[PDB]
Formats: sequence, structure tokens, C-alpha cells
Amino acid sequence: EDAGLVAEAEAVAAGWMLDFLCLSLCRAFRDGRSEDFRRTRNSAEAIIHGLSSLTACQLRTIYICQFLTRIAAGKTQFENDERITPLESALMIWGSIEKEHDKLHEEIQNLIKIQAIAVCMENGNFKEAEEVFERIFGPFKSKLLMIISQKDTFHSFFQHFSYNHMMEKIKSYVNYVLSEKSSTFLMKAAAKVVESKR
Amino acid sequence: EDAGLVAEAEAVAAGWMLDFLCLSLCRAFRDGRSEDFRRTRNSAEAIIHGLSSLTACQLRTIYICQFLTRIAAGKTQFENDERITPLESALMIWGSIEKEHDKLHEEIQNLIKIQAIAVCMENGNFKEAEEVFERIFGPFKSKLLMIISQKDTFHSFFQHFSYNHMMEKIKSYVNYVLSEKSSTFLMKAAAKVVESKR
Ligand SMILES: COc1ccc2sc(N)nc2c1
Ligand SMILES: COc1ccc2sc(N)nc2c1
Ligand SMILES: COc1ccc2sc(N)nc2c1
Ligand SMILES: COc1ccc2sc(N)nc2c1
Repeated sequence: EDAGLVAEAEAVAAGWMLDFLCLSLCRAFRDGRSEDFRRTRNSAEAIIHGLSSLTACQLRTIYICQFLTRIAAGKTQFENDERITPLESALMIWGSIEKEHDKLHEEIQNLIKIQAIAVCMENGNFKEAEEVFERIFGPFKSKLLMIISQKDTFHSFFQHFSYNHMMEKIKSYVNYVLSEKSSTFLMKAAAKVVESKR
Repeated sequence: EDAGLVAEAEAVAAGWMLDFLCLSLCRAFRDGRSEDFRRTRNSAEAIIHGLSSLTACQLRTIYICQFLTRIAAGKTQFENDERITPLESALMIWGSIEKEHDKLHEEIQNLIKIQAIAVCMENGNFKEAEEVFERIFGPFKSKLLMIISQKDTFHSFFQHFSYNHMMEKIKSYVNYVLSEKSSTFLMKAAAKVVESKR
């Protein structure tokens, strides 16, 4: 038994499991299946410890998984480790993924920026909303700070750049990742088995 | 998209990943690759949260993985949760797996029983060695308790039913699991890719 060739086969299989788990995670996110998302996220994270070198494609895959993980924890130890909120961490990942900065990318970025403040207001932590505002900002900045200062959670600006609109735009992006990974090895072989039964 | 057929494909893939990870775990255990074992163990454990119903074969696979996990932690929160040591938990799993109780099964069982006491003596916790002895026992019982009472860690009985002899016998069992799972779908498809390159 050649230990080097066995290690190479384990790395090939980790690559297949990563794409499979990213697909599962995209679907659980799109479907709103929170417990399934949490289980798939735990598996995806553990699996990538079997890879010490990633291709550009695999890097994009792990960063999409980390991005969805932070969005899913948006309203929820992480505070003490990163010193920022989950939506601010989603913003950092989003602004660094190797992807085109098209109209959809900008729309999602702006929705996350405003929702990073609004989720703190929704939770009743207005001091934290101001600290998130200072870290992000740090067209209308003095007006946004006034809305936070005035606890005006349901101001028309917040109603337009809403949590639902952020989730709808992220889900449309998730649909593209889902279609682009639809033909990956593991899910395709698994659907072939299910189709034969049936 | 039929959500039921997608869930069925995810369950088929979890089954393939479980066999693949059990093979990887058997190899890391046999090779003494501790960090690789810990990584594969974390992945195997996370993956099986994607299965709510297991066949008899899958149950045997998860119990072999849990058994190796406890053996690997033999000398190392678990104390407060199970109220026993890792080797005593390995013994409980070993005595309940759906497998033949042949000569090798008995040899491993007896080696774990004595090593559950001896690892406590090796760590200098002689009070714990006596508590392990009382829980397991609880041909010569008064003699074994005297050896523990006398801190006679290197008594010929302990030298014969040694940690090395326990690991050699468990590794011979691991070789059978490894050969029996050698042709499972994921590792075989992965070795085929590596062979094509080479
Ligand atoms: C590949 O999936 C994931 C999902 C969540 C996380 S958090 C982290 N640091 N790495 C990952 C990877
Ligand atoms: C940046 O564009 C917008 C969109 C919606 C609203 S509601 C409001 N008060 N200001 C704006 C600005
Ligand atoms: C399938 O692999 C494993 C490995 C370790 C553990 S601990 C636990 N409760 N379940 C498992 C499963
Ligand atoms: C159960 O068989 C054995 C094997 C080795 C030894 S060394 C000793 N003192 N007693 C025994 C008993």
C-alpha cells in the first residue's frame, strides 16, 4: 500500500464531499431549513480540514459556505473572537471573494451594510447599532446615525433596505451557485441511484 | 425540484461518505497518524447527523468508529458525562457490536479490561485504578486488586496484558474492517482518479 497514493485519494474525495456539502448548504439556506443548514455547515467545516491546499475553485466554494454561515447567524464567543457581528463578518467575506462586482454584488453588499445596523436595533441594542455604524461608515451617513439615535427602527429607509430584501437578493445569488454546482460528481452519482429506484 | 428526492440523494451520499470516512479512520488508527485520526473522526461524526435511519451495516460502521475513538482517547468533560473512562466506554461498545464473539473478540475484550486499570496506574492515579477495577470486576480478582494497591505497575501480569499488546490485537481487527470496506464506492472512485494521473 502506497501511503502517498492513499493520501491523494483521500484529498480527491474531500474535494467531492466539499462540492456536495456546498450544494446541500445552498439548498438548506434557500429552503429555510435551519437545523439542516446547521448540520450541513458542521460537516462542510469538518471536511475541509482534510485539505491543506485548495484550488481557486475550492477557495470560492469554502468562502461561499463561510459567507452563508455568517448570514444565517445574522440575528443570533464570536463577538469576543472577531470583535464584530456576524453580518459584518459576512460583509468582509463578500468584499473579498474572487467574483465579479456586478449589480447583484453591490445590491447584496449595501443590504448587508444596512442590515448589520438594523438587526442590532431589532434586538434592542442601540448602543451596538451605533458601534456597527461607526465600524462600517466611520450618500446619507448623518441621517442614518440620527435614525439609530432616535430608535426609528421602522423608518422607510430601513423598510426599503430590509432583512427580507437582503435574504431575497442573497437567495437569488444562491440559485446561481446551486445551478453552477448542480452537475458535481457526488450529487449527480447519488441522484442516479435515487432515479434507478423511482 | 422534488424536495423528497433531493433528501433521498443526500442520504445516499451520507452513506457513501460514512464508509469512506470509516476507511480513512481505520488507516489513521493503524498508521498511528493521531492528528489525521482526530480530523477524520470529527468529519465522520458530523456526517452521520445527515442520517436519521441506519441499516444494520451502517450501525456496525458507526459503532466501529465510536469504538476506535474511545481506544484512541484511552490514555487522555467525558468523565462528567459518562462517569467512566474512555477504555471502559470502548468495552461497552465492544461487548454490544453485532459481530461474532470469536477468539480475537475475547482477546481484545480482556486486554481492554486490564488496560482500563493499567492506564490509570501509568498516569499515577491509583485511586481511579481501583474505581475502574470495581466497576469492571466488582480467575484472579483479589490478586489484581493487590497489584493496584501495591502500585505494582510493571508486574508481569500487566506486562503480558500490555497497552502494546492491546493495540496490536485491535490493529489486526482494524485490518479486517479495512479489507472488508476496501471496495466501497467513494474510495474506489477516488483511487480510480489517482491511478489515471499515475
Ligand atoms: C466549507 O463550509 C464551511 C462552512 C462554515 C465554515 S466556518 C470556517 N472557518 N470554515 C467554514 C467552512
Ligand atoms: C438609496 O436609495 C434609497 C432607497 C429607499 C429609500 S427610503 C429613504 N428614506 N431613503 C431611501 C434611499
Ligand atoms: C462515524 O464516526 C464516529 C466517530 C466518533 C463518534 S462519537 C459519536 N457519538 N458518534 C461518532 C461517530
Ligand atoms: C491469564 O493468563 C495469564 C497470562 C500471563 C500472566 S503473567 C501472570 N502473573 N499471570 C498471568 C496469567
